[PDB]
Amino acid sequence: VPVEEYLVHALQGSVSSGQAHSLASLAKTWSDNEGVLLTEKLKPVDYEYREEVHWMTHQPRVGRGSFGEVHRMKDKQTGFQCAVKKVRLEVFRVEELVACAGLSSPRIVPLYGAVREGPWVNIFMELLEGGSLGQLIKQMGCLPEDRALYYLGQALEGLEYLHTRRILHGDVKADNVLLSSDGSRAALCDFGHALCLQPDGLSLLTGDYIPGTETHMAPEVVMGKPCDAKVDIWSSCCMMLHMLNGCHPWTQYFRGPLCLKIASEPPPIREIPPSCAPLTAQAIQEGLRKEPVHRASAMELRRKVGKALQEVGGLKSPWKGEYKEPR
Ligand SMILES: NC(=O)c1ccc2c(n1)-c1sccc1CCO2
Repeated sequence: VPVEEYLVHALQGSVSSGQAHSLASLAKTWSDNEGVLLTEKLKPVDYEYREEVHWMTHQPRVGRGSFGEVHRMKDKQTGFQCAVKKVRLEVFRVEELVACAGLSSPRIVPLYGAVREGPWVNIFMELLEGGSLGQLIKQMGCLPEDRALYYLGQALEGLEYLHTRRILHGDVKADNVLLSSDGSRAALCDFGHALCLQPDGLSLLTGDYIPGTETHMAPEVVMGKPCDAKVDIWSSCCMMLHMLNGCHPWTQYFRGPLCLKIASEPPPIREIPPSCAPLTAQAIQEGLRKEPVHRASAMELRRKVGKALQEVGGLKSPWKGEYKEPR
């Protein structure tokens, strides 16, 4: 599409306020200061939006996310607080912005814009004051069954929304589910591993791709086989096990590579706690089928998990409350 050219050149070299579609087109050229901000509350100043000039990170800089790359920040002009994820330009994948720009769902963290500055791509988004589901598991040890189901339910609604639009999330895990301040709303974040799937519907380990979290990789990812939206379902069920047990599946002592065991061993259904209700155990098993064609889709599993939650009397347990011992 060469008539983008003229629009994209107008965007280049500048930070502007604009719409999602413009950000996506600019981001395709990211393989000094430029980008698009999608909300009123972040404003460029004279064609620029520069760290520690127009926006500032919180003063004791601590960092969340796997690489401590996510920070709380404040626009200096407006005072509005939000989150920024820093990504190294040389590793930036176009899909991180092309897949999520223009999505609108309460199960997906809102994108506020992205700005390139030197060797950084700064991705701005809503600051969810409840923190991540990963932080919650760490803080509480492990989650009771009803709360685990509730959050898996919401993640699956997010995945239905993405899969319907031919978007594979690619790193579904507790760390990438963010929570409102009261714990009642969960939403998917981090599209660094996302992939746009073909019309047909249904490769991964080729070209510019960056693999997800290893303990959560489906067998077909690890075997180099063709990959589709079912990869996310496997991955969400490894998250469920993490919620219930307080640790990732496949964690336990062994030397040598874990990717071999995921290929060769049976699925980690033995880690399902014996005290789970039967529909909870059944659902996790249907999401953890080794062959993607035998695995539940997002829609199917979402219905089942909603039923499982009703089967245990609905969401009753406290938001935070009491430490539960893992293992
Ligand atoms: N936006 C927030 O409030 C927020 C808080 C904590 C986070 C994150 N986001 C993100 S964004 C992309 C990845 C991650 C990893 C989890 O750490």
